[PDB]
Amino acid sequence: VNSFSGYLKLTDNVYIKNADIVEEAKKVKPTVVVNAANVYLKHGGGVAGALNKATNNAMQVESDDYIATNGPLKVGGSCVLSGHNLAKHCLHVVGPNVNKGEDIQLLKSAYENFNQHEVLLAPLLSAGIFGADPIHSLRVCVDTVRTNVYLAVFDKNLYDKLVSSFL
Ligand SMILES: O=C(O)Cc1ccc(CNC(=O)c2ccnc3ccsc23)cc1
Repeated sequence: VNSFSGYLKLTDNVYIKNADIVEEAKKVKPTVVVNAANVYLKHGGGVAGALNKATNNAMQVESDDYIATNGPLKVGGSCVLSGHNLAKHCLHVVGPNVNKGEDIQLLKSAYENFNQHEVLLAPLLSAGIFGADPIHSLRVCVDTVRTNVYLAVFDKNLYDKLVSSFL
């Protein structure tokens, strides 16, 4: 038993809710919240900008030190950093950005990072401003992630569409 509430169960291990991932993280304080990161960990907008804003920019300060030491992530890759006031840890995962021409097949590689964590609160990778089809992203999630994932979908209209079209 865990503390996530109000989720619809899609499969053995995937759950979904219409929620703002920032407020969901603030209440649950999960072990892992996933950020929709880019390779530079520049958290300017979308999920990343909202998560970073909720940390009062501490996420960005930590991220800048990470990049200065390690260089950029790979598309499809990830790193574990602090969750600040939102979670124990933040798993920064880089899905392909269709608005940058990145290969959508890298979406499966991105979701594989979730398997290193037993339970996660996460957004749909490559959705929103990353320009992928959220329905495809949900399918890849279900077919790739084997650990327990609680998906937060900010847009109520989108949430209803993902549920109604789920196979
Ligand atoms: O919700 C988030 O977590 C981030 C986010 C993703 C997408 C949109 C735009 N809406 C849609 O793409 C959309 C809305 C309703 N039906 C469909 C069907 C195929 S796409 C689609 C806004 C926010």
